[PDB]
Amino acid sequence: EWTGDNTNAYYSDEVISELHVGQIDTSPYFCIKTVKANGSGTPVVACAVSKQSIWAPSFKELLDQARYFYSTGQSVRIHVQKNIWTYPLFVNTFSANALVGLSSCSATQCFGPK
Amino acid sequence: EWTGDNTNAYYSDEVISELHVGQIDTSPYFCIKTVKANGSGTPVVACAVSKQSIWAPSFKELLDQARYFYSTGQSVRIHVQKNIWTYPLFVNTFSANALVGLSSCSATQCFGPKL
Amino acid sequence: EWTGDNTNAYYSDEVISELHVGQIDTSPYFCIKTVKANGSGTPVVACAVSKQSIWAPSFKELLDQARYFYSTGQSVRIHVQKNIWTYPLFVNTFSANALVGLSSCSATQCFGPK
Amino acid sequence: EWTGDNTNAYYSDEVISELHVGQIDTSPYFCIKTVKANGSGTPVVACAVSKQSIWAPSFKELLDQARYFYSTGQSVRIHVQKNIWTYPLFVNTFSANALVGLSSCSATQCFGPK
Amino acid sequence: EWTGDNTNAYYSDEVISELHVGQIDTSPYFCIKTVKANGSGTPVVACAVSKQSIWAPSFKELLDQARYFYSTGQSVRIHVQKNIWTYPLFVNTFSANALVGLSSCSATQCFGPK
Ligand SMILES: CC(=O)N[C@H]1[C@H]([C@H](O)[C@H](O)CO)O[C@@](O[C@H](CO)[C@@H](O)[C@@H]2O[C@@](O[C@@H]3[C@@H](O)[C@H](O)O[C@H](CO)[C@@H]3O)(C(=O)O)C[C@H](O)[C@H]2NC(C)=O)(C(=O)O)C[C@@H]1O
Ligand SMILES: CC(=O)N[C@H]1[C@H]([C@H](O)[C@H](O)CO)O[C@@](O[C@H](CO)[C@@H](O)[C@@H]2O[C@@](O[C@@H]3[C@@H](O)[C@H](O)O[C@H](CO)[C@@H]3O)(C(=O)O)C[C@H](O)[C@H]2NC(C)=O)(C(=O)O)C[C@@H]1O
Repeated sequence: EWTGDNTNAYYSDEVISELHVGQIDTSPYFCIKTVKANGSGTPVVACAVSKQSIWAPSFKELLDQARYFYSTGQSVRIHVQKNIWTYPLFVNTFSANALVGLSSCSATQCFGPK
Repeated sequence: EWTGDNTNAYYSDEVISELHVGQIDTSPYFCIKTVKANGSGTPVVACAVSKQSIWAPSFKELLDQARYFYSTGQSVRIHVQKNIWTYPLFVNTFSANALVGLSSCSATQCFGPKL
Repeated sequence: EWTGDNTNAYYSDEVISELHVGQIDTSPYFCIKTVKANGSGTPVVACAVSKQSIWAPSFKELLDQARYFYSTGQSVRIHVQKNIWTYPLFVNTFSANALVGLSSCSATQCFGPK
Repeated sequence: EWTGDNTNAYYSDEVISELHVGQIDTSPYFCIKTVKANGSGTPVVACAVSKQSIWAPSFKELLDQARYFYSTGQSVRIHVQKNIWTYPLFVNTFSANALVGLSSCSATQCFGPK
Repeated sequence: EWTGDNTNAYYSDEVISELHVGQIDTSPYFCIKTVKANGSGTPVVACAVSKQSIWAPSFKELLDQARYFYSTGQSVRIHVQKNIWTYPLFVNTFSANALVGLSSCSATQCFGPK
């Protein structure tokens, strides 16, 4: 598996606009909401769950990176795998998107798979 | 269990106004106090205690997050489960509320579960 | 045991003014010095030692929190247990106080046991 | 093995211009892009991958240090070992360079093996 | 053993001017260079190696503290134990000094053993 798999979706020139931390089924988790830096379009919501999905090993690193980018408000590319979370109220509140990557973005390109 | 279970209480548009760190019964713990950003209502107090309650696994992540939201002073939704801490002096000083989640807020919403 | 036990001692309206990190007997440790925000009184010194005393489990969290308040320079209440550390040169250099808690203080009250 | 082995390569007076965090084959990883402080030259890309390659033990420290240097934008020397990552799409997106060290380049020169 | 043993050396009113992070023999390490706040005398170079020396258990705490002091630029007392590291290229690049402690300094005295 890889962040950059073409079966994963990504969204460039985004800003992390919201951050949530909580717990589900004995596992800490977090979610982020991202929006286009220019405000156009629909927000992306994605979550990471410490002990769930093939992406569990990256939980700490993505949490830290989300916090960092959230603190700077800089443009990023967000990478997700769709249809991963399955608890219905959790998906309703957030989404089924698993967060699988974050890339810094310049004016012209983003530093990550495309 | 889940932060967003409807058996948990939550309070929107709060600012973390105080922070305490200590130890009880072999466990490091932290407590926070929050007040409505607009001045209304009653302060909320909640604590997380390492290795204690069903919420133990999120202690570290919640501590870090509390420290962050505290440092920025931004508006948040605080999620608690009531009547969890039972040590009477501790409860009297702080509360029985376990801290089970923290959500950033916008002008119209907070990014987390609600009823 | 609890930070708020009345057999512990606390001091309000203080600022963490100094910070030291080292090692003793295979254990990392840190110490802090606090002084009254208003310049009155006598400094408080306390240490925490990674694998020593009943307070060992809180070492990391106390260190992080000491660092936090030290960086903000805000008014705090420091909670100690007296006469814990016993290595004479160590005590001479710092004190026998074990650091057992830290509370933020507003102008008229502190958020912690009293 | 050592960061300073002459079989490794390094580049001085660089600035970390981009940062990416992801996961590949069960491992969180990060990549950085660096460019000359004065704008010349060709970018340098390097990655560190958790629990992969002989440089795995330093993953956390290198991640933290990359973040630090990325946040300040200060001049640095980046140390790599070439031809370590083999996953082809990953290499095409980033590079095969393992990140093996980071040095500040402040006053006299770069503070690290040369 | 202790940071404050009289068989250790220390240097007061030093500013951390350089920072390096890398790996040697499967072990992360960092090194710092410090100079007198008034720019007199000779720089001090000291390293900490995870998994090596008796000071190994304090590695993370020292790295963290070095980073902090390095970012503030404040004057500190550096505690070292001499003649510890043995790999000649390493010693030649850096020094044989093991970092054993870091103390904040007021205008008149440092908060550490002397
Ligand atoms: C180990 C111990 O004895 N801890 C005490 C601690 C200690 O006496 C001093 O902090 C050491 O300097 O004091 C604690 O209570 C203080 C007393 O100073 C607070 O009530 C604090 O008091 C202030 O006004 C005081 C008077 O109350 C006192 O009688 O006289 C002094 C002058 O010598 C002051 O005028 C003060 O110190 O400014 C008012 C201030 O608002 C009070 N702080 C708070 C948070 O309410 C303490 O440090 O909390 C009690 C502790 O058990
Ligand atoms: C993998 C590899 O080749 N690593 C080299 C590295 C590399 O060639 C370049 O960094 C790629 O851009 O270069 C290293 O050595 C550099 C040379 O650039 C230092 O000597 C650096 O050189 C400066 O002046 C140089 C000349 O010395 C050189 O011959 O030609 C260039 C022309 O562009 C410059 O005029 C410079 O680049 O500014 C002087 C500067 O002070 C030097 N920096 C330091 C820290 O000494 C390197 O990047 O360290 C060597 C490495 O092995």
